[PDB]
Amino acid sequence: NEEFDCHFLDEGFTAKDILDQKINEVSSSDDKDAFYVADLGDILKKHLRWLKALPRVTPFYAVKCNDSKAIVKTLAATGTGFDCASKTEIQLVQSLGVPPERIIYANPCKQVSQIKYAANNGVQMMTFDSEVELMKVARAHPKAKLVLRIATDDSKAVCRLSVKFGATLRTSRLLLERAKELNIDVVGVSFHVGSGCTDPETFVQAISDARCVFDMGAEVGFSMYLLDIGGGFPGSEDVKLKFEEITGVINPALDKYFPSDSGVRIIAEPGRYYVASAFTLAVNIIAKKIVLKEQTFMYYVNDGVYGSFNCILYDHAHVKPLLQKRPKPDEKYYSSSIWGPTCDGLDRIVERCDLPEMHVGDWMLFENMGAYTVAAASTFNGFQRPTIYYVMSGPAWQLMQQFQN
Amino acid sequence: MNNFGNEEFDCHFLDEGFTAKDILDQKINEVSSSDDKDAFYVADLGDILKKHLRWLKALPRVTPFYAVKCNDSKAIVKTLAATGTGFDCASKTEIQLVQSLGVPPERIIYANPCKQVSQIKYAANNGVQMMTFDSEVELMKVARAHPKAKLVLRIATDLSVKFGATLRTSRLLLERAKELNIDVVGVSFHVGSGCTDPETFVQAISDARCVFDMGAEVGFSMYLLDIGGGFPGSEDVKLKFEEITGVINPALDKYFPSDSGVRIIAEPGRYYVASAFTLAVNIIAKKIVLKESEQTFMYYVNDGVYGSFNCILYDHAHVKPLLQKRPKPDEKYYSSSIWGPTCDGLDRIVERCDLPEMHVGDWMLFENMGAYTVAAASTFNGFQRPTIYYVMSGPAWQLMQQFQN
Ligand SMILES: Cc1ncc(COP(=O)(O)O)c(CNOC[C@@H]2CCNC2)c1O
Ligand SMILES: Cc1ncc(COP(=O)(O)O)c(CNOC[C@@H]2CCNC2)c1O
Repeated sequence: NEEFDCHFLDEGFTAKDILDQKINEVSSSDDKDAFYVADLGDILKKHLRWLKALPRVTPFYAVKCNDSKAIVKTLAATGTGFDCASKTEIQLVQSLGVPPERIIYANPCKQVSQIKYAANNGVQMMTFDSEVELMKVARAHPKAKLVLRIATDDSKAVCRLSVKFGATLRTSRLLLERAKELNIDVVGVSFHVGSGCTDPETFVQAISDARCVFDMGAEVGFSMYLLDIGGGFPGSEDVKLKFEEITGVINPALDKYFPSDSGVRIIAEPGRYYVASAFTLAVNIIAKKIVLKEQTFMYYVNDGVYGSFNCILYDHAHVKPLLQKRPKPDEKYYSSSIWGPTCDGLDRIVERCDLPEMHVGDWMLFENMGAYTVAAASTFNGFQRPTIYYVMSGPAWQLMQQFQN
Repeated sequence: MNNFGNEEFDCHFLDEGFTAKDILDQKINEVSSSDDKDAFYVADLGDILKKHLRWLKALPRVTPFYAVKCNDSKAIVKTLAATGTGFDCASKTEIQLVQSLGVPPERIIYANPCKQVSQIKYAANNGVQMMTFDSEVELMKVARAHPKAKLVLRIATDLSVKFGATLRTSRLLLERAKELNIDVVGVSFHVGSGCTDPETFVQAISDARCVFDMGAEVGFSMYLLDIGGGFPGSEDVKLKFEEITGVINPALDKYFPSDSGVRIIAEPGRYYVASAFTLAVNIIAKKIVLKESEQTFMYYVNDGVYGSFNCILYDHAHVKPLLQKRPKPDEKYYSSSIWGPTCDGLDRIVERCDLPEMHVGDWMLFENMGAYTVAAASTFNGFQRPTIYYVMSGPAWQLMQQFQN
C-alpha cells in the first residue's frame, strides 16, 4: 500500500529537492492536495547521532509521537525499543515482528482490560505512580516488572500545582513498601522531564532523584536495575537548547549517580527527536482575500488546526511558513494571515507574518512536521489526512541493513 | 445491548416507558461483572425527530439544511434524509456521504466560502449547483470550474473574522459576478454558534435585505435567504431556541414577506443532535491527594481531550460530569479533577468539581455530547473512538414515517 510504499532518493538529492520535483510535476494538474515527504534516512541519521551522544542509553521510541507503520518498521529494523501507551500501539509494534522484551508499557494509568492484554502478549514491563495501579496490576498482571515514575517540576509548563503523572519521593517510598506488601516486583525508576525543557540541569535533578528512589528500593528489598530518563529531546536544530547540550549535561550525571559497574540498565523514551525533522509538509493555497488597511492578505490553505496543525493547540507549536522558491530582497513583503480549510473561524495557522503576494495554486512548506502532527489529526469537515510519500536513498538502506547485522 | 454487524446502520428498539438514561443504566448493569468497560454513546434518534418537529413548529417558513460537519454519523444523516431536511456540505467527502444515502443534489448546499478548486469541480460533476462565496478570487475559481453554479453571497455579521463580506464588499462582489456572467441567487449569513444576543439576527436579516436590493440594481433575481445556524441544541442554555425564533420570525416577515417569493433556509448543526447523544465513560484510574487532612481526588477516565472532549479546546464547551445514581444529600463531597486516557498532561477534562468518593469501575455520564464531539475526535495514543449505540422508539419511528410521507 502507499503506507508501505517507499521511493528511492537518488544520490545528490534531498527531501527538499523531491518536494520541488513533485510540486513542479503537479503544476498544471489541478490536484494539489497537501502532502508529506518523509525521509527515513533522516531517522537513520538521528539514530546514529543518538548512538554517538548517549552510548549508555538504549532508546525506546515513543509510538504515540508518530504511529506511521513505515517509521516503526524502520526503527524496529534499527533495533530500538518501543514505548507503547495502549493496546493498539502494542498491536502495531508486535505486528511488525518486535518481540515483547523490546516493548515497555509506559502508561502510568492503564485500563484494566489493557493491562490484561499486555499480560496476554508477554509485555512484562509497565510503569506506575499510584497505589490503585498496584492493586490493578496485582489483580490483572501479577508477574509484571514495574517501573516507578517519579515527578519532575517544569516551570515552562502551564500547570504545576496539579501534575498528571509522577510520584513524589515521599509518595514513592510508600509505593515501594506497598509493592513489597503485595509481592510485586519493582525493577527501576522512570521520569519525564518534558518537551519544553529550557535548562538541561533539570535532567540532572531528575537523575539525582532517581538515584534516591533506587536507594529506597534497596532498603525495601528490591533489586533495582532499570533507569528510564524519558524523552523531551529536541527533534530539530531550530531550537535554542540543542540535543548535544542536553546530552553533555546528562552523561556526567549518569556517570556520577549510575556508574556502569553498578549493573544499571539505562533507557530513554525519545519521541520527537527521531521523527520531527524527517517530515516536511507541503500545502496549497486554496483561497485568497485582500484587505485594505496598505494591502494585507488572508491565505486559506488545505490543512488546518483540525488536521496536521493541531500541534498549535495541543503541543503549542510555533509554525513558520516557507516559500518553495526564495524571494529577492527588493520584492515587497505584506502582512498576511494563514487559515485552514474548515469553516470554523478558530482554524487559523498563522496570525500575522510577512509574505510576498501569493496566488491560489502556490505552495507553502513547513519543515520539522514529524512530531505530534499526523498522530493527532482528525477528519473534521470531511477533509482527509494528507498523503505521505516515504523516501530513502540506497546508502541509507545499506546503513539500515548494517544495523540488522 | 450489543451491536451486531455494522454499528452505523444498527438500530435498537426503545421500549415504551424507557428513555436513553434507562438504556444507559441497563448497559452499565450488563457489564457490571466484567473488565471490558469501554466508553460508549447512547444516541436517541427519537430526540432528533423531536427536534425536527419542534423546528417545523417554531420556524414554519425556514427549511432546515443539516450541517453535516457537526455530526457525520451515517445513522443521523439517514434519519434526517428520511425526514426530508436539506444538507449543508462543506467538502467533497460530506457530499459523497449525503449522496450515498440517496439524497438528490437539489437538497444539498455547498456552504463553504473558501473551496479548493478540485472540490468545486467535484461538486459540479455531481450536480450540486448551489454554493456560497464571499470573495472575488472565489468568483474567478467558480467561473473557471463551475460556470453554471448558483452562488449565495455570505455576508459578515456582528466565524465573522474568517468569513463574510461587508456590504461595501458585497456591492463589488455582485458587480464582479455580473461581469463574469455568474448567477447570484441569494444571500447567506452565520450569526455564530451560541450567540448571546438574538437582535444580531435582526441586524443580519436587515443586511441581507440590503444586499438583495443591491442584486436588483445589478440585474440579479435574488430569491434565496440562508440564515445559517447557531441555534442551541439543548435546554441547558440561557438563550433558548424559542426566544431566538420569536425574535427571528417578525424580522423575516418585515424584511422578507412571503408574497415576495423568497425561499428561506437555515443551516442548524448542533440544534438537531446536541442533546441526542449521552456519553458514558469509565473511571480507569484514581489518585488520592492530601492537602496540608483534606482529601482530594484525581479520576482518570477512558476518554479525553484528544477524543470526544476535544470540544473543550475547539468548541469552548463546558462539560458537567453526572453520576449514574443520584447521590444521597448527606453523602460527603470532595474536590476532584478528571483526566484523559492519554499520556499528555494537558488531557484534563475537568479541573475541579465536587464529587463523592468514587472507585475504579464506576461510570460517569455526560449529557448533550452530540455536537462537535465525535466529528473532530482522533485516535491519538492509539485510543479508539467510543462505540455508538443508536436507539429509537416505536412512536419515534411512526413520526419518522409521517415525515417521510
Ligand atoms: C511518558 C512519555 N515518554 C515519552 C514521551 C515523548 O516525549 P517527546 O518530547 O520525546 O516526544 C512522552 C510525551 N510527552 O508529551 C507529549 C505531548 C502531547 C502533545 N505534544 C506534547 C511521554 O508522556
Ligand atoms: C456556515 C456554517 N453553517 C452552519 C454551522 C453550524 O453551526 P451550529 O452552531 O448550528 O452547529 C457552521 C459552524 N461552523 O463552525 C463551528 C465551529 C466548530 C467547533 N465549534 C465552532 C457554519 O460555519
